[PDB]
Amino acid sequence: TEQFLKDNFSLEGKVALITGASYGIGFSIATAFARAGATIVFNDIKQELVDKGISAYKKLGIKAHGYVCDVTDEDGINEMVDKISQDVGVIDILVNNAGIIKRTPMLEMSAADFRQVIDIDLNAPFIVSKAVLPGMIQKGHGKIINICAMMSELGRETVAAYAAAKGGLKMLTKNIASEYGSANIQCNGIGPGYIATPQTAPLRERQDDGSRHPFDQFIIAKTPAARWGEAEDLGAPAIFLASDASNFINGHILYVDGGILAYIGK
Amino acid sequence: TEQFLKDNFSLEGKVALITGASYGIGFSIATAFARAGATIVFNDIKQELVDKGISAYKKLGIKAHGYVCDVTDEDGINEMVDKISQDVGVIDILVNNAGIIKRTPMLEMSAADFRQVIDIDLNAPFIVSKAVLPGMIQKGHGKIINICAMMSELGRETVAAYAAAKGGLKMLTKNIASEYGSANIQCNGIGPGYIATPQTAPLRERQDDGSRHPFDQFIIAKTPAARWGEAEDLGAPAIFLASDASNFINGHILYVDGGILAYIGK
Amino acid sequence: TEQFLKDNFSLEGKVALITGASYGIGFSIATAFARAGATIVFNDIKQELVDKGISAYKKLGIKAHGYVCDVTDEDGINEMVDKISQDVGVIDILVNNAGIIKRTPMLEMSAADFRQVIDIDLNAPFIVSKAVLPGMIQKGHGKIINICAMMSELGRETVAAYAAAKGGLKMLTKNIASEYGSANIQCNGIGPGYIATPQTAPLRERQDDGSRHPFDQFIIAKTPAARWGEAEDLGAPAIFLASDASNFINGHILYVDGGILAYIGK
Amino acid sequence: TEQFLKDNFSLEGKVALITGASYGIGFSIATAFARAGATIVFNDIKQELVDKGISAYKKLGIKAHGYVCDVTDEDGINEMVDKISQDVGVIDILVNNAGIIKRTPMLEMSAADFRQVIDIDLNAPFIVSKAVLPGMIQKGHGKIINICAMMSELGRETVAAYAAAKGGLKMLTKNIASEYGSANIQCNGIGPGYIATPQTAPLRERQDDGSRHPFDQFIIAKTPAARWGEAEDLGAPAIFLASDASNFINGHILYVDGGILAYIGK
Repeated sequence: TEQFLKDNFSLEGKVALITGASYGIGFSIATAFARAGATIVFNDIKQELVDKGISAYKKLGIKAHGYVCDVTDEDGINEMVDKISQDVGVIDILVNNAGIIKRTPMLEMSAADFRQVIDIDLNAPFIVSKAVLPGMIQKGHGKIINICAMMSELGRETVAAYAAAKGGLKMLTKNIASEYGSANIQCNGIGPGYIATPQTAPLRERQDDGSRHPFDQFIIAKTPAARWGEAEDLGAPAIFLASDASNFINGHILYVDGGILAYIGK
Repeated sequence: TEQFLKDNFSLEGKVALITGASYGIGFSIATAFARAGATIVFNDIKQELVDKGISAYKKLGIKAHGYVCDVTDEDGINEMVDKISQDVGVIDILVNNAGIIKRTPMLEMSAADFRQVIDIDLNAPFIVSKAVLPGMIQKGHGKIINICAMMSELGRETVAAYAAAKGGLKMLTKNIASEYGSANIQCNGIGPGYIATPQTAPLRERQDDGSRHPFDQFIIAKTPAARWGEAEDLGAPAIFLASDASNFINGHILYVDGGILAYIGK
Repeated sequence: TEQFLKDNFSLEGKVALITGASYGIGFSIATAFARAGATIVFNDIKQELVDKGISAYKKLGIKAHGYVCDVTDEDGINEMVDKISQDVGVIDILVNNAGIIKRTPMLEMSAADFRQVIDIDLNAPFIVSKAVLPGMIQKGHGKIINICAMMSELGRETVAAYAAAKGGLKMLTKNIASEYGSANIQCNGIGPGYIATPQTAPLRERQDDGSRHPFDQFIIAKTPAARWGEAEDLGAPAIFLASDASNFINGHILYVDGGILAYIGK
Repeated sequence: TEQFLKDNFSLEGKVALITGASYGIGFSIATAFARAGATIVFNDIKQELVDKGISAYKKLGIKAHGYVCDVTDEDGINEMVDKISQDVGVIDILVNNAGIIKRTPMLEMSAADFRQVIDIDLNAPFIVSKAVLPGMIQKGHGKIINICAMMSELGRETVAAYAAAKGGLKMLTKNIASEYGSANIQCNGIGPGYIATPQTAPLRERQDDGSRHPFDQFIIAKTPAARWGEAEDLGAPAIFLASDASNFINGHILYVDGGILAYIGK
């Protein structure tokens, strides 16, 4: 049964690009990919982080390829993509792990600032997808996986309209699946729930009487799983989405939330 | 055909409580109600606003009943409710127009602050509903209308978990409809789109070359209606929800958005 | 307050085409329209029905214009449309009330039969919409209302794929709203619940012991409204959708179901 | 990387009950489970089928345990369950593969017939779930997987109300996930698309000119994947749902549809 499990879930002989994965969530997702036989490629805006990245991967026994590129840089990404496509080879899997916009109150930011985020920052994951599609098509099999922002992510300002950008993960997932599914590309999403991170570690701090932090207690009650998400919880689900096992799954958002959205359906 | 239009859409001889409606959106919704024959009752946390309220209604030729109550005040609301029920009579229609929480970054606020918002602030619309149900049931017909925050509302911090409170409009709408529909109560919601307010008037400011503000231009492109919402757009829809015309409609969210959510469905 | 109620909800000086409305549901919807000041136009495949139609309308004190056309007839509908546009004038409101396909088991029907239903029968409401859009646009205001099949409709065979036709109400609603909302056309739907009809009157028959029919009892328990829908329940909601009151509502499915879909959300 | 792939996706030392899986879909799902190290248990209403079952499994090199039970038989299932729990041991995984009701037109069937389907036939998957929960809880880990009827399944009569039964997969999935997620049970669903079966093989028959059957051609156009589903496509997805890899996934419907639902979202 080793061969069966390998046939369906293995990522052997496949190049996987996971944007931003020099730490945190993208990182532990790439970690899981590597451990399933994938070749890891990732990026970040500045060199120091990339290095910290590779070091961190190495300590786990992973040879990662790390580049310096802004995901929002149009020409930059394309260069990074075909540069990967020689140094490392054809990208089989793209994990869009994009977000965390410069948090400037929508009334403080100038027209210049809007023009930027609307035209560039929000189109990032589309740019990166567009950059890697021609290859995947050539080779006859692609996996593009879009990771929605986790429900843990604090400080996000709700902007309903931004869901209508051509970038923007729920939209993008569905259009790429529709337009490019027939060239054997599967585009899907991960919807992470309340994933514990050091950022939200205060919201778990035990009280002076040793009772649970109020918010921590809310999350536990309202999550049927009765516990926070851990980054590791997204690992396997993401392989599944990157492996032959999900080849007839397209345009679907997989929610890794301990069933909280389902509790919101009673 | 005057009698027909009156039979289905009139709000004559019906008491309507619209929380917070001393200005802005709740105000223009109450304005429309009055003009359809309703009796207006509203509240606010402090007296000066209530007065400004009544003045504003009067100038339009509307006698409004204005009380001073915090929507979040448990005992306060109940008092306000039966006090209305003698001075003005049985509340037929409740318009929950609740939101705009003290915008303190979720990492700055203490456990005390969370304990408050989780247990009190988020349960407000449930408290106010609970306070007015026994009457509506007695009389044999209720309308509770929950107004989701408009897509125009800036500074809202996304907190997926808060949708699971028993207050919280999408949840509350569905439970009240389910539990109390058989006592002839119809609970539904309005989902306002990008409604122009003086707050977001900067986002409409014409540029130095006389071209459209970038964000303003986004909203127009992505809204099939090709224009922002105006408060007046919610008036009639809300009567409809408060009138005999919607008596076999329950647990439904009516979106007044110029079809932007539908564009997000391509 | 007569003028207010008229301004928002009246259908005066507006031509309304309601396909099939020579009896039943479309009929009582047209009945309500007329009573709100609309001019009624309707059709059917054969003359005898049309006549029965007009007679039925007349007895209620309504002058209806009745034509003979197959909704599926491409060239036929266009003729019927501009023929209406002279004899009666510009169609302001289109109510697509389309469905009830020849119930032949999907394995009994030949390729000829499929070719027909896929290419013609399912595109009907799109054909009729397409036929009336140029006028509505000219005049600067349209209402196209698509009436989903009621949950009462027995014998419907589930064919998930048919939702992907360009006809087909949920799809059509969203595309027309998106493409033509900016020419001030509002396209929306009614989703009728369990509407009592003489067809399903057996499912309400009291038992020999005077207890409720099992199915009748199911519907009452699972509908929060605790009763079946009546055709009349769709009347006002449909005006609302046809009146100035819903002008900033587009691409939305209004469910008139006594809150059963909401009970299915607990 | 064999140990990693085994840790997350293996079904070793786990008992899997897949109702009805003596042929067809449940069968190929069990086939895949076995090949991932699971122990297969299945049932059917009559002995001959069970035998045909075991034979079919054996030829593939699988020792299956086959019982005779009606899924709808209340007392019968419980017996079958604890009987399995000694002869085979604790059921770790339940795959509800329930449906295909006696297709009698809803107007032909008596109150007796309704009383049956409403109270018994529709509660089946709930009965079987209820029967296997106490064990899974004891052992500290359960997987209950509900397989929605495939979009391929012809002759299904649409009965919106039946979604409100406590059996009934979309409802059941969400309630079990909510109530029992905190005892470490993960309940989820598979939503199969247009899965090719010998039943619908006529709908794929090439025409006398060698062109594609009209319906076959529709499915290919409207499915972004551009091809029908095969039973094998549900195999891995179902393991994923049965394995440690999906432990923080609860109350979720996984659609294995080649992205057709997503095309219905444009």
